[PDB]
Formats: sequence, structure tokens, C-alpha cells
Amino acid sequence: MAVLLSGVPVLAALDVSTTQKFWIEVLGFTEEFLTEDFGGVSRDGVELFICSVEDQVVPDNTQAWLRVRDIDALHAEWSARVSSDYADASHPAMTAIREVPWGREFGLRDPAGNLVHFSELSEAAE
Amino acid sequence: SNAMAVLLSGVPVLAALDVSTTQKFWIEVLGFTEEFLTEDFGGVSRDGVELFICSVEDQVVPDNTQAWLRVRDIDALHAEWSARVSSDYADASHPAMTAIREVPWGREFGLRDPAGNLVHFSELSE
Ligand SMILES: [Cl-]
Ligand SMILES: [Cl-]
Ligand SMILES: [Cu+2]
Ligand SMILES: [Cu+2]
Repeated sequence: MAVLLSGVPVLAALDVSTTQKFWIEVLGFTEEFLTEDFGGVSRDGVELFICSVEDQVVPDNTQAWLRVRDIDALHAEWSARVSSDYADASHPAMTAIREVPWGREFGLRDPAGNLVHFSELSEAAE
Repeated sequence: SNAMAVLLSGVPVLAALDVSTTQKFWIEVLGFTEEFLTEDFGGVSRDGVELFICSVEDQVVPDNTQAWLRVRDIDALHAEWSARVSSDYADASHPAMTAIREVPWGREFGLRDPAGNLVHFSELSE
């Protein structure tokens, strides 16, 4: 029986290596593989890929959602490591946690420009 | 020890100039289940595996956007969709699906949707 198992988002970057370095060293992901054009990282078994692109408009329009358990802990874990000045696009940044219809989440913009939403679902949203 | 956040799962986000048309493809051609739809943002799922679709203004973005989806029984999945998706990948005027090919980590096929996103369906070896 054909069954889908899991999804892996693909982030975009002009510079895959530097973007991957941020996800590993700042955000605490583990390296899976790296090539000039394609990298992979993981944390708690959850995989993320990073692919090279030529145009900055692509990462500036690229998003992913990552579901999390204990979003408050996660935000605290990164708050000394990632700037809260989201309005300044010259560095990576993280928003405050906010309520959304389906739970709570914060946004993190990485050095390549990708916006990743870290989200904790209400049990009613399962 | 103190609380430490855990990542649970990832949700890829595809890009489209036309979210509703792209979402209709994922539902009616690929057999995904609708989660939600708005003008700028839609969501679908299959076997609990979630995929989002977000509006963009520049066709360069979906033409550089990818996702990986892990699967069990890739042959059965490919057979299901061979009834509804063209095998002529080189013709970019329609959505298309490649043959299943051997890769270092298992087997996979690619599927290009009407918005231009490329999604890799992959069955890991072992
Ligand atoms: Cl946004
Ligand atoms: Cl490709
Ligand atoms: Cu925006
Ligand atoms: Cu390509």
C-alpha cells in the first residue's frame, strides 16, 4: 500500500555552505551532507534541505513550517543566539511568539533570507 | 534536567502564481486531502503528511522551489499517478512525472506540478 511518511522542506540560498553553517552552529541542527549546491541538516530526526539558487528573490519568497513541542523553550534556547530585531534584514532574526488560530508560533529568518515558521499546534489542531 | 524543545515534523511550502489551481491539482490529480484554502495560502495532506502552497508574483520562485516527500511503496505510488500525470518530463507545458530512478539513498521520482514546483518522492533503502 502506497503511504506518504514525512516531508522535507527545501530552503533556498545563494550560499548553501554559509546558510548551512548557521543552521548547525547557531540553531543546533546536525549536518547530514554538504555539496556546493545542496546541503542537508536535521534535528530530533526532522530533516531540512538547502539548495543553491542564482536569484535572491527566491529565498526572499521561500518559507517552511516546522512543528515543535515546547515552543517557549525553543524561543528561549535561541533568544541569546538570534537577534529579535526582525525589521533589520541585514542579519538573521526571530520574532516574538504569537497566537495563531491553530496554536502558537514564531518566525525565524535565516541568513539566506528564508522564513521558517516554528509552530506549536493546539491539541484541538492536532 | 530542564525543559528542552523537540522538533516534531516539517511542512514544505510550495510556491505558485495561482494557489487555487495548484491546490486543485494536488487534491484532484494527486489525491491529497484539503486542509484549507485562501487566496494566498492553501494546505493539503495525505497520510498525515502536510504540504502548503503560498502565492508569489514571480515565476522564477516556483521554478526554483523543491520539496522531498518520503514514501513507502514507491512503485505503487508511481502506478497510481501514471494514470493522471504525463511521463513526458521534458515538455514543460504540462505537469509531469519522471520514471523511478536509483539514487545513493534509495529510489525516487520527480514530479513537476502546474505551478512549476519540483517535488521528489523518495523511498529510502535499508
Ligand atoms: Cl510572511
Ligand atoms: Cl532539479
Ligand atoms: Cu513576507
Ligand atoms: Cu532543475
